Amino acid sequence: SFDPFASTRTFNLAMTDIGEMYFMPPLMEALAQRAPHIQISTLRPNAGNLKEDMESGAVDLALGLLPELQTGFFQRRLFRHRYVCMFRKDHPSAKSPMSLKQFTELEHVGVVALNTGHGEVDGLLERAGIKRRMRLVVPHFIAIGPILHSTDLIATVPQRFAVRCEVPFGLTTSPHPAKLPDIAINLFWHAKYNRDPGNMWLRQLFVELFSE
Amino acid sequence: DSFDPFASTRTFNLAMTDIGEMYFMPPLMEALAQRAPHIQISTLRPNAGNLKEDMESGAVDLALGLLPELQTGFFQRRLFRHRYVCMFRKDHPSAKSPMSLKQFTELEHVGVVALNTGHGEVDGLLERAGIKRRMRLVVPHFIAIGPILHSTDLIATVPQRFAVRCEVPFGLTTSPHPAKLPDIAINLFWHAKYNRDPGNMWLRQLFVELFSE
Repeated sequence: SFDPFASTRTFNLAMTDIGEMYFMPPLMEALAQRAPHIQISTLRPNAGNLKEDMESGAVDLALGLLPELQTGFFQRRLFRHRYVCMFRKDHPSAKSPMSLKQFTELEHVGVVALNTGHGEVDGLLERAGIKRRMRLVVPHFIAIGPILHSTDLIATVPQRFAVRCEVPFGLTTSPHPAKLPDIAINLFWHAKYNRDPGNMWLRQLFVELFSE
Repeated sequence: DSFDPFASTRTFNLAMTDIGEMYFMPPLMEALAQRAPHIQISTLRPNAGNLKEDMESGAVDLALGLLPELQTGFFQRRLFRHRYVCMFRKDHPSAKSPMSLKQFTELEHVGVVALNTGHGEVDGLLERAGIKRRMRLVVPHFIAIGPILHSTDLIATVPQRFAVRCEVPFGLTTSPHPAKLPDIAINLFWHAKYNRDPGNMWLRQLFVELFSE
């Protein structure tokens, strides 16, 4: 059985940096009263062999868009968030909602976001004929907040990311002028642990906390 | 090979960590908008590929961080040293400053693995001092540390330059570290084959000017 309160067990959760920045604060909040003695540890999906690890029990849950997890895996879609345009509050030019015209007038900071749901936007936009001035290109999102705060660069980020960054770095978000598809976040677990007490508990909590 | 900042459309490739990226880029991009408007910057992880072979070939112009691996054939410039500190939210009910070594072991922690970096040697340093922290949460990198501390009572061991980028934005505060940890020497790197490369020298000196304490 599983006693969430008395549990000393450790859960290993695979997620991206966007998902980690979004899920972790609220989860650690909820676990404070529900499961004060358990331990959480996170990894990047790409960090190794997600497939083979979730199956052996090394990874308990995976989060994000993971087309590679098909056979042997259940998935419970949590929500969708769309792409927004982020720039600093007191930007001299930027307006909201930003027009597609100004979007290409301004300079950008682009996240490669290689091998995630967000690495797709770069080609989606260059195929749409939308040419940008990437003054800067970084692999991940850790510095997007600070960079937008000190410059006149604009960025295309997941709306969940802006949720965590708007107030802290004094930024404004705009509905994305481009026709960008929604990015779906799913809850993944292996069939082997479909009826494992612990796994059902944690994944039910994720649903309770983050399901739209 | 001539380099003219005002009209150059060149692309420099910079290797740095998540912390370095967060610390260096904002001031850098702010400076370039006024000095090198048309050049492009691209960052990568030092651990993502063959940094040595990349810097020799010229696919990577500069490297920032610890990088004890780069020795012969690499020029090196010190920028600054900074220490580890305890970071907790400003309205934390227990945490004080300076935090005692006793309280440090009674509060619940959020640890960063920081694998294959200097910041990943911390956990072992504390263990060997007999300090067994309550590791309630462990994450691979630093990105979420700010938000996590903002909404919890967890405390974190973090590089001072990182805490600086987080204190005001996330309503946090720091304490000098109760434990004996060394400080962190952040250096600038460039291969020998580009000591006389004007474009490389130029950007190189901008780092010295902007970042050397």
